[PDB]
Amino acid sequence: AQESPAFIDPASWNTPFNGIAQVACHNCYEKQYANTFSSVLDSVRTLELDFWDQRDAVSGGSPHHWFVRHNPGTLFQSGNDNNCTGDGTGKNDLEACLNDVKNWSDKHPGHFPITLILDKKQGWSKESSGRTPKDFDELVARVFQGKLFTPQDLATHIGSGAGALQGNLKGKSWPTANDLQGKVLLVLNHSENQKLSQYAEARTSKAKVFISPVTNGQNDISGKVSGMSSQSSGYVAMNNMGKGDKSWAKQAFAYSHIGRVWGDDEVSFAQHINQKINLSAYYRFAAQSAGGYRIRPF
Ligand SMILES: [Ca+2]
Repeated sequence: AQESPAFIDPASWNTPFNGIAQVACHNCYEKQYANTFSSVLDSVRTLELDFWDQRDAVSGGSPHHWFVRHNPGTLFQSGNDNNCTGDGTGKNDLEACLNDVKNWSDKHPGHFPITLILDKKQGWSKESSGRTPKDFDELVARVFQGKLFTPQDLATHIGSGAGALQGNLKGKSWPTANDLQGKVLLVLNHSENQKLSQYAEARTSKAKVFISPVTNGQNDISGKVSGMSSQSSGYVAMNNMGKGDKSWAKQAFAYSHIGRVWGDDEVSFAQHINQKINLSAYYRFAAQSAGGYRIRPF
């Protein structure tokens, strides 16, 4: 039984995922934007977590653990400042926030696929510190288990190697929202494409997470991506654009890469749909809609 909340246009279900436009949150883990992280799923199906290795900028990390907060430092002695389960006791870490999504998914069989933007704020560790790309994949896999849909799954769907998604996606359809019912898609962002390139080089076709580089030219979609190796560029199936770079969403769309645009809150959802944006990130997500919908086909 496919879910039927009013904000989903039912035409979405038989549309390839790359042909669907969504209202997404921007930084909805912050208390100012929602009372609980779980509540965000009352309004949208694309969420975001900002995650840190250390308790402040320089200290306090532990293996196989990351903190969730906006700023390099917080007055909360826990190193967490967010609306996930544990908010009020300091136990509201990345794993807790991921578990909020997992638990919501278990309670809503047949849900529209959930996309989580994981906005990484520090560099990767080496093996001894327990926060490598492999450790990150192990965490997300432990939490979500078989809920995940990964780059290799997409590559199989389109008949490509995962390291040739970049160009082989052009002209192809992702699975439909119906095909993806009950699934979770994880996306890695960082201000520096080098950290995405480090992730992809480490994980290759085993990656649990889609990389989505900062995009401000054609080459960041289909060429040697700024800040990345050739190898890492080939795994790109998603692209991340700030407001000033949103014209590139039309080329993400052309390449069947999932484009996200953030920072463009004064522009309507309907306008963003005309601009071929898959994921339009809004701080005030519940206030956005087009003809009553927050998810609809282009
Ligand atoms: Ca963010």
